[PDB]
Amino acid sequence: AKNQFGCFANVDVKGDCKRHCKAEDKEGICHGTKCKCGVPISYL
Repeated sequence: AKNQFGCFANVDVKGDCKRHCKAEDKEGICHGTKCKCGVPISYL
């Protein structure tokens, strides 16, 4: 998913963005009709 990352109206309604951001080893978070990656999931 890359046109809206499954996100709409700031919510995971139509799908998740976590599959796009997990490939960056990051959290995924729905901002509007798009997504932003949050922090990296990995920590020591």
